[PDB]
Amino acid sequence: SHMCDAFVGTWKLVSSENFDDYMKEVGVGFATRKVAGMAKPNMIISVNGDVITIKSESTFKNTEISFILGQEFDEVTADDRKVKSTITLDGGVLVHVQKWDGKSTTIKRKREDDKLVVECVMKGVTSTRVYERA
Ligand SMILES: CCOC(=O)c1c(NC(=O)C2=C(C(=O)O)CCC2)sc2c1CCCC2
Repeated sequence: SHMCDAFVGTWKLVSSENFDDYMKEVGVGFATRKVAGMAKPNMIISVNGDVITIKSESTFKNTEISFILGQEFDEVTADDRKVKSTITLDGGVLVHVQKWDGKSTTIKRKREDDKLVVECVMKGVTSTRVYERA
């Protein structure tokens, strides 16, 4: 096993704060924000060797990334940004940096009690999204 084990599994979104504001700062347009903000995604995390997969599933849209820690990859985000992403495991927190158009956003995923807490930061604005096991 590995430490990245306490992330593996199926997680459901139980709360969100400031997500609309985070998406505004990212540059997401009105209609996409409205539809994206309604979603109640499940997050499915799995590991196979050095490859980590994170899926986000909702009735409206399903997305998936697979990656190796520290190794940059291409990502098309759920709002259709084409970004270059790097994910590292720093002090037990998955830290995901997305770069596009000279901009940057960082998404941190951490275990806290029985939750998986997702903190999304774009130029002063933080959104906190809390998941629990499905
Ligand atoms: C930033 C734009 O995000 C979206 O457009 C977006 C989501 N985004 C998320 O769920 C995000 C996170 C999460 O809880 O996994 C982390 C940051 C985005 S979930 C979803 C959409 C758009 C389509 C429906 C489902």
